[PDB]
Amino acid sequence: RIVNVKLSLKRYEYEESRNVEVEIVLESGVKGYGEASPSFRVNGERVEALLAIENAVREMITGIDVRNYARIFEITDRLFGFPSLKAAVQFATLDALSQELGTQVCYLLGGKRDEIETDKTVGIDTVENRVKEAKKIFEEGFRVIKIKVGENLKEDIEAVEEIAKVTRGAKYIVDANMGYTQKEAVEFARAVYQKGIDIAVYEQPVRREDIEGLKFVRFHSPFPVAADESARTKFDVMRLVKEEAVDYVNIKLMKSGISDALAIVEIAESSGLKLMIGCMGESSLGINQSVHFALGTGAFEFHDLDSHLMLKEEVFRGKFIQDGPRMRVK
Amino acid sequence: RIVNVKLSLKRYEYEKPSESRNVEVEIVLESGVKGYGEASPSFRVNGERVEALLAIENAVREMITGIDVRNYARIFEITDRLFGFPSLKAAVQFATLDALSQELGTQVCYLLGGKRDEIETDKTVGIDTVENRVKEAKKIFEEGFRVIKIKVGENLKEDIEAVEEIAKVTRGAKYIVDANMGYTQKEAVEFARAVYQKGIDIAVYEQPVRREDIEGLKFVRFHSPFPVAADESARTKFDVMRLVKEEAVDYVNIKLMKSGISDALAIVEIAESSGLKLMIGCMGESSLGINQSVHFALGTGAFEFHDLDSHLMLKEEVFRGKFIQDGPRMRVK
Amino acid sequence: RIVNVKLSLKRYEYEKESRNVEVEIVLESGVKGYGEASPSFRVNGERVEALLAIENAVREMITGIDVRNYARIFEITDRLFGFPSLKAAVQFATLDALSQELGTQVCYLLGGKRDEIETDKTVGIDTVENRVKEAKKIFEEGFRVIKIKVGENLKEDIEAVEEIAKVTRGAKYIVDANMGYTQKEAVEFARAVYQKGIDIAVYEQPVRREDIEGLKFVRFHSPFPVAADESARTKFDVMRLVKEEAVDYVNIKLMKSGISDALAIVEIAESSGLKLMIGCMGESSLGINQSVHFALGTGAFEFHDLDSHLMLKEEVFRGKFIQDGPRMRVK
Amino acid sequence: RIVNVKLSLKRYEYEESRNVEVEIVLESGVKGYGEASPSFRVNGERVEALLAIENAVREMITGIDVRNYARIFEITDRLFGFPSLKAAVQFATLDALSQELGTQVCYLLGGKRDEIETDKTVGIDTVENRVKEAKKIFEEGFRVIKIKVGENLKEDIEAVEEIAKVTRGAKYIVDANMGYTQKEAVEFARAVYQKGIDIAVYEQPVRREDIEGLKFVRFHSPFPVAADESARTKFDVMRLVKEEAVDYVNIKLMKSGISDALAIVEIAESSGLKLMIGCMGESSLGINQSVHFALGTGAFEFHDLDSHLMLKEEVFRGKFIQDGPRMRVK
Amino acid sequence: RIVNVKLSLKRYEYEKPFHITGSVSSESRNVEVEIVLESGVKGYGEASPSFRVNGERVEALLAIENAVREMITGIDVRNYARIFEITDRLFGFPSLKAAVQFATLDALSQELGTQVCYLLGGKRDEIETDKTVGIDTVENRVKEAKKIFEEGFRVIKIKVGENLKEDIEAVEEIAKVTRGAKYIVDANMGYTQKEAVEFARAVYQKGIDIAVYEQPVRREDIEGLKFVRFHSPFPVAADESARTKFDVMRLVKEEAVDYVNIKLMKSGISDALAIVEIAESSGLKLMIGCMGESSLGINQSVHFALGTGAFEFHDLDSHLMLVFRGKFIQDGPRMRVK
Amino acid sequence: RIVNVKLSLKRYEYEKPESRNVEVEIVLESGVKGYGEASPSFRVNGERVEALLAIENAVREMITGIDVRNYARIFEITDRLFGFPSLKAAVQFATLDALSQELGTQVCYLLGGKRDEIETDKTVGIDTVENRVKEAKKIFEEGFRVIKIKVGENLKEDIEAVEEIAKVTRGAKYIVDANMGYTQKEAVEFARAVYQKGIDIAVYEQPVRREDIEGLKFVRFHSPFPVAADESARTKFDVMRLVKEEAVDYVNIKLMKSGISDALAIVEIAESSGLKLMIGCMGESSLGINQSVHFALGTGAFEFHDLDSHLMLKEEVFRGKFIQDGPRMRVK
Ligand SMILES: [Mg+2]
Ligand SMILES: [Mg+2]
Ligand SMILES: [Mg+2]
Ligand SMILES: [Mg+2]
Ligand SMILES: [Mg+2]
Ligand SMILES: [Mg+2]
Repeated sequence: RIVNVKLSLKRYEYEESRNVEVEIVLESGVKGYGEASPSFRVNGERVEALLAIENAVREMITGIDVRNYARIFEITDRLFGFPSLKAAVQFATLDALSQELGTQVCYLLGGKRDEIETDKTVGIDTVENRVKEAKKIFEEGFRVIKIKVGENLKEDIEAVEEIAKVTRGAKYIVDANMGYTQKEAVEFARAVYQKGIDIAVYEQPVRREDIEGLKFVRFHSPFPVAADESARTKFDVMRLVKEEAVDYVNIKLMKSGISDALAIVEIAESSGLKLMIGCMGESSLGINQSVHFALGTGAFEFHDLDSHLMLKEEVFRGKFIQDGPRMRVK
Repeated sequence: RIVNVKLSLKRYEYEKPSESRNVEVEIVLESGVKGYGEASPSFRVNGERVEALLAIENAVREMITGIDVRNYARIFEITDRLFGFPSLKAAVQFATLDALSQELGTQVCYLLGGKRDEIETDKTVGIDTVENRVKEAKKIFEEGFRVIKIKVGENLKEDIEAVEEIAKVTRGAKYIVDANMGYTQKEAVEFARAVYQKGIDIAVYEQPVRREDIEGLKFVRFHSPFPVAADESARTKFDVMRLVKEEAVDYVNIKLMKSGISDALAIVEIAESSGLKLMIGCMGESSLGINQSVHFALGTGAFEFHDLDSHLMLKEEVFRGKFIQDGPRMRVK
Repeated sequence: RIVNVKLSLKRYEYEKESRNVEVEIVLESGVKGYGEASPSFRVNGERVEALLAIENAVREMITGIDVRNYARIFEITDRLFGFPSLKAAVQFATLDALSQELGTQVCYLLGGKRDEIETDKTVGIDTVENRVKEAKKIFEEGFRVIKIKVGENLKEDIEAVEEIAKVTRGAKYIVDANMGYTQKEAVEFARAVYQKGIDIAVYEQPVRREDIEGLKFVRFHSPFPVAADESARTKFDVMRLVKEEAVDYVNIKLMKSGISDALAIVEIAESSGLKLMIGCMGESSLGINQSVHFALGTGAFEFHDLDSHLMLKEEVFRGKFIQDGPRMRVK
Repeated sequence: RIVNVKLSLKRYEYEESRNVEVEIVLESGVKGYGEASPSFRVNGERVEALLAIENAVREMITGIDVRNYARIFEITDRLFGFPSLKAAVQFATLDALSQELGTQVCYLLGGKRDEIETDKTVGIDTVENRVKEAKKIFEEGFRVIKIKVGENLKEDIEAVEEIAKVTRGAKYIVDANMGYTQKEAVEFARAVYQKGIDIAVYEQPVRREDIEGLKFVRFHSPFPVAADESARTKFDVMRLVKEEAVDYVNIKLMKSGISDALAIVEIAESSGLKLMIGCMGESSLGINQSVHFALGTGAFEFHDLDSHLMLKEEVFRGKFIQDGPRMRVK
Repeated sequence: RIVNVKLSLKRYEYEKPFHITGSVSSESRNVEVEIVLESGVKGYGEASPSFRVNGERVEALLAIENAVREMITGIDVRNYARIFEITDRLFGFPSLKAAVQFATLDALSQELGTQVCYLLGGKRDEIETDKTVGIDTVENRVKEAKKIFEEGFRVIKIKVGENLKEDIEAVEEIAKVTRGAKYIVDANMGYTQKEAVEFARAVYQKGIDIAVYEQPVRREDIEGLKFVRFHSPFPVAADESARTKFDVMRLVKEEAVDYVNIKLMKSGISDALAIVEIAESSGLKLMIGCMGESSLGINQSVHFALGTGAFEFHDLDSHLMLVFRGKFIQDGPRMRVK
Repeated sequence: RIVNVKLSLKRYEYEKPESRNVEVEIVLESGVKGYGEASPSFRVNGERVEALLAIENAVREMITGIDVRNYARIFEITDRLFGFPSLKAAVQFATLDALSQELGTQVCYLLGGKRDEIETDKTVGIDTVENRVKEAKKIFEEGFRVIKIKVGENLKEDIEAVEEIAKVTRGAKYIVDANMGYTQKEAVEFARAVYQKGIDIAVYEQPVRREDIEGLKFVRFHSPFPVAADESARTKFDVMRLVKEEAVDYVNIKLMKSGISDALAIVEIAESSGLKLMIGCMGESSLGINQSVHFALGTGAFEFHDLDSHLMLKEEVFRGKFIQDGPRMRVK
């Protein structure tokens, strides 16, 4: 049984990310840990707001045995306004449970895979700095490169071409972050396509509420279209599946929590949907949540878990092994 | 890691017509821990024959031997290939969790969520004479069961009469009606309407039309005042996704013998993500077989109703389930 | 009336082993009808040992029934939906026996629509060099319809098709991706091959069997007719594909549908603008005989992919038909 | 092989039905017989027109071996404007074929059933006269009674109630022959239903082109709804299925011929559709066509094959046994 | 009031055998209809039946004279709507239905001292018809198109459907020797959906424009018509799939086509009028065709097209493929009211 | 050929709770004069009688010089007056009125001459249930066997009004027009209530708002009586939409909404889709109702006729080219 719950502000400098770490302590002395990396843009969350409800969170789950984690999951699903916190508390519960069970979270989730590979992101910058970053990334061993676009169609097309030139042999994931209209999103795909470049996953090119737009882009795009911001809850995904809107759903524990993340996996594998997993601004201890999730369920074609690689940490705090673009368990 | 897998034929005698031939699954790990599952095949629903299950023992052994149970998801994926032998898929998958839970120092229900500590099953009133049907009902009600499953589907007029008569002698109980695909769309609706006008309430109206008639399920759902469930029409997670997309039913009756543990877990998530209600049923499982569903139901806590009485219909000298049976209720120790 | 039904394992060796179950139906008149079940674990979930194990149940199901009431035998055997290949074997053996008592052949009993059919031959997955070699040999043997298996590597598959096309000018092509492509990959494949100026007569099951919307998506974008194979096992599957307007073609396999559902699928197809092709699993000459009579009798197929017996080693031919190069006729 | 084929006007006095009998003669001496009972209202046919194309029919199939009957079927499908003749020639072909095979048509078609039961029809007349036909029919042993309605909703309802009272124990098939509007059709069913009367099959209450009307009635009717005039060809039936318009299809060889009838049976059994088989004005030789079709396929829940019972023939010319309301093979 | 109706068989020989997908004809056996009124006025119509399209046979049309006579004798033509309603029962003899309904308007307009086209609205004074290029070797098709072009025809209908490869070729070659002309391509149900789309794409790629792509797939394949409509850069028309006003309402509901080719021989005057109203109420374009009408028969469609003025294109050349007996002015490819 | 077209205001006094119409006279060079009447509707068509009169010159310039034998040309041109449907109707009919004269016949015959007689209903306006039953009884006494009942402002009293009217008019059929006054739920309750009282309604007209097509369809599904579109069916395009959406059982055609042009189209659309039809009116005087009488007689397309506006007005001299015999209309 949980005896106490603690939330703590943890700041990480890039190369700042304000997260909230969750610590759950059991009667047995075991301690579980999770990390909430909130998003105002995606979830409408504010870190100060997450910190203000520490007592309510404590009260919601204190006294519940982690062996009845499904009860903790149902209760924390009520924190739909604080999804990143939902994620952290649910994972910390499993982290604690897997310790009392003498195993790891990934195995608790099925231990499907022993290794996964993450991409690294080439953010928005001048075409020059972009390509320069792509080369650096490619050099470090990354063979899946995430390219951010969305605010300048013509320049975005040019950037992808230039990046492809200096990274032949790698696959590309393009995230337009809701910056394009339907017609622009289609034009982006076609232009890239005519240059002989292939995009493994074309992420959320239109507005989050524009489900028909996603469907429209999916139909004309020669590349697989993914929903990210349009896919926060299991209910959003069921709607996406019913409207036959996308080829992929990009799961983020920060949007869905563990509970919804698990449902989305089942729904996807039951409807021909492909999956990729992403992140927000998690540090090593937070990315750990996604690593175990991706390793145990083994449900993802691609993994975009590089946020911890953009932060400075005195010491590694994840319960996994980071080896180049690869992650494994021990 | 799994070092051995054994399939064994096991017969159980009923009380009223006759026999249930299940295939028991034993998995042995290098640690010495042993996990057990039971396949209760169905020719009518799954197209399976017990002799057929027994014959592919070496194949099953070959499929999972050498795999560590902590990587149960690998075993689950490999066994999903046994879609032609779903009852065996279930037995192997649960046997795997039975073994894994022991090595983790817990029970399967907790591994699945530990949502609930107790569930209640119904008791079945098979098709017979109105008098005999009412006799069964009274006995069942007398035994403490407050949820009674009534089988119908062969004679609309009599089925309507039977339900009414059963209701009279079991006031205070809830009813689940399973037509087992025996009615046409119009008959199914008439059955619902007739019972309704008699002031009787049906908690779950199970598969009144043929399994391939999804449009029929939806038709009956629309006109029926009672919740309509898919049973034979819902064997895999894919069947259920289709039912959801077609808005065909209010309920899905999950049976591990149809879906295996893998698809069952998938169905639970799909249901809770689409406004679908769930009940869990069974085939001809013995106490050790019903154990599989008891832990699944307790752990997930996903079902409104439980139709797990197959073991109470059979004869067994010694109880072999890893759970407590207290009257209509079931819990874990 | 049927006096006995026997199931027996039959092993056949490949040129470069197919284990089937032969079915013999014995009539009180002395007449014997034969069928063959070539099970598929991947498509039907069947295992050869499981089929052999239900011999008694199968014999019990139809012994004593007069073959002139074959519709009763068909209905009863439809219950073997978990053993479709056996369903097919028993049903065809019933027709083989019946036609002998009627003084005719199965193909005529089924309409006798055509007197000759042509089958393709397959170029399996292998290095491009070996693929081109198989093709050249097959082409030289006179085959003018060539089936190309793909699905594991999009880039290489497009390449393989082009190379095969280069050395088989004059042949028509059927590509079977066996559920290996995603919807986008399936569309890209067709577009790439099209841009090469290559024509594909039938593009078979590019996506997973449960992905009906995928089939339809590919159907919409593909410049070549798209077929359902794994997605079309029963007549109910076909009705669903028709209602969904998912495909241009249905590849019928007796091992998936049995004779009963196959007859239904033919009528559903000709009643809905759907075209057909007939395929096989690993049937020996006696087994493929079942499909040859069905194709000749109904005359329902644009294409025939019945080359399984040509890949096996057989002491003596056991088909009740004439094999003349890529062509099959009735004698 | 067919050496000759001839059409012959055959008139039958009621208790007049003008049919066209088809005789096919094979080189082996075997002769096959069929009968076309045309319908101007349903098929647009005129008996004089059928007779005038005799030469065209002979030239279409002469020389073809009946063992290649599927070729004859495809050629005769071109006679879609003379469906009754299509049925006759196609059956005559099977009749001759079965003889050369030493068996019967019903066995050629599957031999599923050894006996079938037909209803008897209560025609349009005063309410009092309808009740008299009903009693007379019930007395004769018929337990399935087809009641024709459609000209007066008000009296049609009364007629049905009155007929029910004097025929307790019988099942009823009501054929509105397209006489009701969608709303009148629904009211009819509701009214009858409130009187505790059950209708096993409610046949074509609205106009033939009104597929949506049939679907509307189907939805509100507590009784199964059947398409008759709306289902002539296998293509009409595929459309009815795609639209989910009816519960039943009433097949008539005079509308579909043998080829389409076989197709409709398959389509129906593959879509949850129930079937019944009816007739036009066939004599015993023509009803014989449907009897063998119904016995062989065994596809029908109900049989409305009583036209030959409404006519007078000194010599029974069917190749079956009529035993009260039952028909069997010998 | 109609006092008598008489049918008669008249045969017309084509200049050369006419070949279309799965069909060749070198003769046209039509049934002429003569209606005589109590006033002495005589109205004329012509039925050019079609076995392939309507399932009709000329011998069968002749055999029902008494039935037609029985249906309308005694009715005043000024009550033409009653005659129209009654004759709609001849749905199995649509060409005869057409002939009788037109003969009725022909007689009525005489008693009113006007012409049929005016009774129908008198919308246009002139219409232009195309000329057809039947199926043959590529050389002959070009030669035929060449001849047609020099005769003044600027709308050329090309038959295709038996060989995709050669059809694409024939169309390209014809376009080279007929620059300035518009083209109508009729596949008469010869192609599969994929083949029909490919045909249009190949022609389009060659820079050739097709004003009307007529019935590429089978008549019952409505979804196919829609599939082709979606991918085809050219307007797609229903011909064989559009016989009755009900067929067209279905085509509209399913958004299957851009055009409907109306032929009086398929719909008669009644359904044809209904089809015009349905089309103009749903964004559907129309063209009017024919079967094997002689000049007296084609006169029926000329008056219909002139009066309603509802058609973008006119394929009224059957009488040209065969003394003038029409009631209009034939001027090269132009038809005018007298 | 038309040599002039003139519009003139005509006022007609009602008997009980004035109708201001615009009469159209078309003059041909032959001396023949064709007449039509535009009875505008602000509520339905958004028209205002003063606006109709103001565009006389535009109307004249649009068709002057055209021969009426080319009437389809005149119909096409006048379709541009979609903002003045009533005038469109009057000009189109007046054209046919002049044409039939030159051809020595009548408009009904030019439109097919399908029927020689039609029967109209008479309307019971909204008032106290007491005056309601009063009007109905009187109407019934005059021989009318089809009675149109106005409702829509008060569900409870409307249901009451109908039951009371039904009791004092046994043998008559009823048409109920809610004139868009009910919500979907209220519209369905009205039909059910009346149905439960064993009363039958032949045509249940436009229960909900004009743009609520989904509403019409919802009422259609639950109503045991045929539902008709009136305000939602003004143009042929409106009807095609109703047909495509499967929204109603009936369409109530009014020449004042559609003109002759769209009216002929709606008839063909209806007969090609299983849609039944009824024909209504606005406030036409005898000369105006003449237009719909010929249309109804000629086309013979209507199950019911609601042409009583001229019976509600006061005219010393009948001005229709037809015969008004009690509730029946025939031509001579
Ligand atoms: Mg994103
Ligand atoms: Mg059940
Ligand atoms: Mg395949
Ligand atoms: Mg009937
Ligand atoms: Mg054409
Ligand atoms: Mg109104």
